[PDB]
Amino acid sequence: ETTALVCDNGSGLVKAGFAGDDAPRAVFPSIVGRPRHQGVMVGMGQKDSYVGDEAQSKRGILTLKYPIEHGIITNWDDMEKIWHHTFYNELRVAPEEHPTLLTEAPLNPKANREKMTQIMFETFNVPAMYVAIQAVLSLYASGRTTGIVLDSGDGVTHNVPIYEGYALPHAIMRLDLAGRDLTDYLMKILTERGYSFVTTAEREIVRDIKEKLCYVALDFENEMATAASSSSLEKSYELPDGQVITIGNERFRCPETLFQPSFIGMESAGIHETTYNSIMKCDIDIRKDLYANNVMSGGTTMYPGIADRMQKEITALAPSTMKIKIIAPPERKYSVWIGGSILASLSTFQQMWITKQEYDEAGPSIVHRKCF
Amino acid sequence: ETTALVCDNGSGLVKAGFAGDDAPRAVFPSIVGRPRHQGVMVGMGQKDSYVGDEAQSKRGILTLKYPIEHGIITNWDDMEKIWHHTFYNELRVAPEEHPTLLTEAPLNPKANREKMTQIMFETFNVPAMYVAIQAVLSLYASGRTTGIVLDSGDGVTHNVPIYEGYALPHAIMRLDLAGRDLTDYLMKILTERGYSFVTTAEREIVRDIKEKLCYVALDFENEMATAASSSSLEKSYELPDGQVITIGNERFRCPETLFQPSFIGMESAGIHETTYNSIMKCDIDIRKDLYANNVMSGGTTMYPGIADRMQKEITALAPSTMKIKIIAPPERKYSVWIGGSILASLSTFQQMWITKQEYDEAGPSIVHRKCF
Amino acid sequence: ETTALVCDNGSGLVKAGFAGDDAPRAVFPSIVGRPRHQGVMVGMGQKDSYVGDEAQSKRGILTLKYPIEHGIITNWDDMEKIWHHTFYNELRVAPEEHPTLLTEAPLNPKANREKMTQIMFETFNVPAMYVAIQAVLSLYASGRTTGIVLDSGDGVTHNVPIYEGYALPHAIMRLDLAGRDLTDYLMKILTERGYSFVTTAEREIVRDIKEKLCYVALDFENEMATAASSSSLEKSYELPDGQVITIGNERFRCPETLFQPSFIGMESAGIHETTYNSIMKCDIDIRKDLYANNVMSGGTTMYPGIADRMQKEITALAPSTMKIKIIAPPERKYSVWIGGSILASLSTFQQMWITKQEYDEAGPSIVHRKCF
Amino acid sequence: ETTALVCDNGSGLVKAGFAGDDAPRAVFPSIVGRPRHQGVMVGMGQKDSYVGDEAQSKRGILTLKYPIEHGIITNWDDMEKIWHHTFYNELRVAPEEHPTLLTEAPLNPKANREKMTQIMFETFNVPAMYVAIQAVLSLYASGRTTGIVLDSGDGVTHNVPIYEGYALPHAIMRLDLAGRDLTDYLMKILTERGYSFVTTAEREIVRDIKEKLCYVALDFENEMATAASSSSLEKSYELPDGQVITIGNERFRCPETLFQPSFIGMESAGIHETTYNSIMKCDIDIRKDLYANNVMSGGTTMYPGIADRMQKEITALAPSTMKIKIIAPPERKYSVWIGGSILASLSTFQQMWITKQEYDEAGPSIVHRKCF
Ligand SMILES: Nc1ncnc2c1ncn2[C@@H]1O[C@H](COP(=O)(O)OP(=O)(O)O)[C@@H](O)[C@H]1O
Ligand SMILES: Nc1ncnc2c1ncn2[C@@H]1O[C@H](COP(=O)(O)OP(=O)(O)O)[C@@H](O)[C@H]1O
Ligand SMILES: Nc1ncnc2c1ncn2[C@@H]1O[C@H](COP(=O)(O)OP(=O)(O)O)[C@@H](O)[C@H]1O
Ligand SMILES: Nc1ncnc2c1ncn2[C@@H]1O[C@H](COP(=O)(O)OP(=O)(O)O)[C@@H](O)[C@H]1O
Ligand SMILES: [Mg+2]
Ligand SMILES: [Mg+2]
Ligand SMILES: [Mg+2]
Ligand SMILES: [Mg+2]
Repeated sequence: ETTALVCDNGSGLVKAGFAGDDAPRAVFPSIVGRPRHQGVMVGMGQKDSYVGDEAQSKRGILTLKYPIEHGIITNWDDMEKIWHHTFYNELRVAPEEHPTLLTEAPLNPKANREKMTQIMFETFNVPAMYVAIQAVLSLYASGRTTGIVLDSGDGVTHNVPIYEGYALPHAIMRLDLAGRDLTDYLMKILTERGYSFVTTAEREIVRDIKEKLCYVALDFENEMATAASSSSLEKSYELPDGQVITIGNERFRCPETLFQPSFIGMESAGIHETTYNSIMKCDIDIRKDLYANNVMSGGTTMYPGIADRMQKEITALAPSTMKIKIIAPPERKYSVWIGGSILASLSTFQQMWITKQEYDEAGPSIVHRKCF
Repeated sequence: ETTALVCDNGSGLVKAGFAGDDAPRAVFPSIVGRPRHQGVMVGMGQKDSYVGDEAQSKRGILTLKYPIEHGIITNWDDMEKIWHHTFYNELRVAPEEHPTLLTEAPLNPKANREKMTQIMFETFNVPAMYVAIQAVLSLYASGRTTGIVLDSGDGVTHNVPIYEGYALPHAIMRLDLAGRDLTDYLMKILTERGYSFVTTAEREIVRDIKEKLCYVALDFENEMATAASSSSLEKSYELPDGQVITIGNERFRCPETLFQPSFIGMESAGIHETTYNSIMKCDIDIRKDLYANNVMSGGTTMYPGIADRMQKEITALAPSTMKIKIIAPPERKYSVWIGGSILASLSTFQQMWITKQEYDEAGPSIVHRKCF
Repeated sequence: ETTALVCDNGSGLVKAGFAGDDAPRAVFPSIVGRPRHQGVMVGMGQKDSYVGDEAQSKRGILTLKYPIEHGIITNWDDMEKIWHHTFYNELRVAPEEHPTLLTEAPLNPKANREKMTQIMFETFNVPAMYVAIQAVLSLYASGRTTGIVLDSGDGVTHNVPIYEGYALPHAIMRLDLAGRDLTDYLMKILTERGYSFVTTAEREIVRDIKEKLCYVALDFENEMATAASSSSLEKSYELPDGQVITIGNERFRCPETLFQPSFIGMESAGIHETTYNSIMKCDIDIRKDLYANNVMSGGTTMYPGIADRMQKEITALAPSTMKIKIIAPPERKYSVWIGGSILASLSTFQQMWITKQEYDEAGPSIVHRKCF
Repeated sequence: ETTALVCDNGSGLVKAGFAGDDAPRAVFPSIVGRPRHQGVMVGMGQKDSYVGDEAQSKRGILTLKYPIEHGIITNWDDMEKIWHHTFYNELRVAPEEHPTLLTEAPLNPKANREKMTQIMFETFNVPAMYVAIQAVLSLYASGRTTGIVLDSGDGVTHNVPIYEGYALPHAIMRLDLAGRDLTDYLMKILTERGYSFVTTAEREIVRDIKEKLCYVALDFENEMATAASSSSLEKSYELPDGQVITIGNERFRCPETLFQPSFIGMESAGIHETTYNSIMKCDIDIRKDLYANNVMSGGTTMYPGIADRMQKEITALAPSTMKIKIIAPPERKYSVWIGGSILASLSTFQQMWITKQEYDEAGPSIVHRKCF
């Protein structure tokens, strides 16, 4: 035992690797697919369930299901499939010899992390393991100790403020609007063009349309009006069956749901008011260094022109005398894993594991103690 | 028991052999002939009914009847004659010792296959037997597991799409236009030349004219116009009684019924639109590998220039960005039997038989379970 | 030009008249007779060939030949004689001034109608002409637009179904059994009584025996058994030379060939199964109004008791829930000409002619276009 | 101008009448039929296309096509024929003098309603017109202001929840399974009995079989097992040509597609889970009054025993502490038109029209404003 696995199971995409590297060696969608047709050939009981990209490669004949929804593991039997796939089929590593570092979102149910720990100890028998917080690990990546991290992933969007080492948990804001809810809204606003995507396979096509043609408009009604002369903004996409679709003002209406959650019928505030309300709940003296450090993480923060709209629209809320600075690293998509590969290689951390025997005498509630 | 019989009873031509060989050892027309004149000699009660080629050799004095029409066995007493002829007079094999593999078309009546099984168990007492699907066995021949098989035989034309082992039965398209309906249309369009074929014996002469002089025009009205200078296209045929007939633009009008079913007063679509409508009913992601694998089977797919017209006329329907590939093996006429000789020699299949005793306790509905 | 000639050249009897009248003014047998003995008087080169009733009046010294057989003109030089006789010697009309309306049977050779048109334009130089279909004109007579017409003439028997104006050409059934084949069978079954008719002159005597003493038995074996007490059914006929013949059960065996074509060694179905198979080839919704309209035409449908046997024996085939109605007009013998005298006097038809000049620039294939 | 036309063009059946009455004075199938045979009579260019019941009366010779599919008008030239037929040939009304009230399904393409408005103003020049939502008008009929309307018609099935006047558009669920897809599945499961319906005319026969012999089984496998003793459940139907067919367990397998969309190879949920998922997407406090008001509309909700299965199978999903009440009015088949005849006679609505001049200065996008 000299190296430690770092496994970030996001709600839509698993990223696993070794502690020490600057990039995960395994990045694959956290999907489990079951065949839904007959299978007339002789490969009948052959691969009764697929995981990873075989779930995505053969997705034309499968029902795809995500075991994680809103950062909460809803299907515990598929999560074991995905973990078994990561350890054995993707990293090619015996879990017996390496401590593992998992991550999860704040304000999750207590039973989620407990069952995580129980599975990791009593099924993979890892020597040690540690469950970190996804918004703390995004500061380890940026080499900071101060900032308010807005981590918008695939299931959950959370703002976490952190002063010089100290987190203020009474100002952590969680919101259940993320990338999957934008995929769902794009699937719905595309019907008014005539395109109908219903299957779970075509959901993965709309996700790819979104990751390629969607951007965040710096001003919404202004772009909505310049979309009336609907040729300077329409992009065309090529479906897998050769058909081409022409998406116009849906390119910025889909990510506007981040700033107008009323589009999908949610009574909440945008990610710009949730991050402002989180700074205004912190102490009056740290309030100035949180404006100057707005670290963004997760894939849903990779829309072209999201850091400019955040910077423009928080400045409209904050007092006009000090500066707002949105720090968007170019690799923020993996910014949670990088931090995990950092925290796990620090010598000062080598004593903050949870050892198998320590888990024995203390029970599955031992994981709740670890700095909460 | 070490070898298994493979008996493909098409609607117009029986092909039987042993599982393991690469060609059937028995290929004969599935006809039953009854004498229709007096018989003044002493061979009066001698061979009151003929089957096979004696039905075809002595066809000048017989009424010929096909027991199968449109893949449906309409005369159950003649089918037993044909089976008894295949087992005893053609393969020279006691059915008691060999399991048999029959085939039938999709979307047939349920009673057809049930009565098949009942006859094969309670009259020939085969040890085991299995009823496969004719469009799945055409992929076993081509060594594929993906493709849309267009199997045009003598009574039925069906498109069946099959992704990587899995069939999509909601897109199977059956059409009751096949080789016999083209023989009938050629018998009718030949009257405008003056030639009148009416008897069931002369039907078998028009079938031979069709199998020798008929082709599929790559463009219909273009060839129909180049047939006005009616000497560069007219072929002559020699009847059995020495007379010669001169067939001209009937050489491509007869197989055009496959692409224009309105010629025989049918409100349907050609085999090019039925195969396109079958791919467009499949899932959007498998839709690309079905264009690149259009396996053709059956004798009615042996007209010179049918794979080029299919490839040319599906490309006019599919999106212009990906390739259409019609895979026409040179022995596709037996492509359903070869597959049966393959599936029956696989060890993984040796447990998918239906044993006589298994048929006893379960009843004749046991055959409907077998992967449907 | 104000009136149009209507010339129906049947295969055995020409009926010509003027469009507008309700009966043809010229009805004569379509026979050409050549003298076959020496002619010792001085009228040597006097009338080297006879046509019409002089062919029939002087038939004791002539070889009689029909130029039309099975609705197909086999002797093109005698058909010109018959047409020249109709126009000049029977109607007494210059063809130059009147358009003509010819008729022919369905499913005839294409060259027949083309040569008809060529002769009528380049020999008689009619201004206009039109070639209609004999089974459509039988509905114009009955004032109907729906029904299945069974037109049994002297050479051909065809069933043609016609819904509300629209013909279904894929269900037209032609059969080459007609009145001449019944004359031939009566000539043969009369030998077992001892009477031998061989000459073409005595063929015209057997035809007259048939038209007077023959009927259709409502039940065949029943009448065949009541013919054993062979006095309640035997009728006597007086030959031209004063001899009397006694015909018994040949009175209903000759017309039974219409319902049992196996009598003359034909492998076909009766006129009752050919008309039932023609309705069952039509669409399922028009199938009900074709049972209720079975219009009969032609002379061969004038046997006493043929409409009752048709009505009785189709009812045995059709489902027992709806009614069969055989509509036998009392003048059906001319029912094809009446229709022609109707269609030719309709103003909506005056533009559907084929004008001499229109035939010039289009060629003899112009006549194939006319609603086929 | 004192009365207003109410024209509900469903995807399979047009219902038009006057605002104020309690029933439409015009109910006819929205079909356009083109003759597909020759037409040998003189009524050649006579009624080159039929609409309404002449499309259905003469359907034995026509190709029938629905201009609307899944609530989307696909053939804009036939929809004008159907509208011209409704106004002039069915209501006998000059459109110039009456405002009209059209309806359409939710989540349709934007261009559909725009082209509707454009045709109604620039072709029929109605003074005013209004396009309502089909699920709101079903509450006007029931005299309610609260409920979740499940409107299953011929092309589309939509759940729309409506609290006390306010609709929640983020929970509207549309599904493209409706009566036509059940007709298509019945056409397919009838082949295993031997009955083959292919034409568009026989599609209208299978629709009539479905509307008369089909019911919804309260428990599926239980009825499927009691269908093994297949005489206590088999009903016989009489085809138009007198033949009788015996339909057994297809009587409840066809409407089971509403609750098991996997039968036709759709990856969706039944109408019982789509209506439960729509209530669970609404706010937690209105959730109780939506269970107690499940208003059903459309013809596809007229199967015997559908309101009991819905009530039984939602109760299995909802919490067991409160009551589920399916409100199925006895005239729900017209429940969308009645509402239109109500909303159009309300004085508070007389100012919510779209006047011709108001459409002039605002363009065809004026219709999108009207409460969306
Ligand atoms: N380039 C991109 N532009 C917009 N959205 C993206 C992009 N890449 C990924 N996404 C969205 O981000 C999600 C993945 O983000 P990630 O942070 O990996 O989620 P998780 O934290 O659950 O692993 C995907 O669901 C996708 O919809
Ligand atoms: N060389 C050929 N060209 C065109 N048609 C052919 C040819 N050979 C056979 N056929 C047609 O194909 C039919 C036989 O096809 P096959 O696939 O053997 O039918 P089945 O599946 O019923 O056995 C015959 O009816 C014949 O009309
Ligand atoms: N009264 C009758 N009874 C039976 N057969 C008749 C009668 N009159 C004529 N025929 C037969 O019908 C034939 C004439 O029918 P017709 O319809 O005039 O023929 P075509 O259509 O060729 O003119 C004759 O050959 C004759 O044998
Ligand atoms: N009594 C019935 N039982 C079952 N289905 C019916 C019945 N009546 C009509 N239908 C089905 O409902 C459809 C008509 O429903 P309707 O609500 O009028 O459709 P639309 O909204 O398109 O007008 C028809 O296609 C028919 O298949
Ligand atoms: Mg994450
Ligand atoms: Mg075959
Ligand atoms: Mg005639
Ligand atoms: Mg409706």
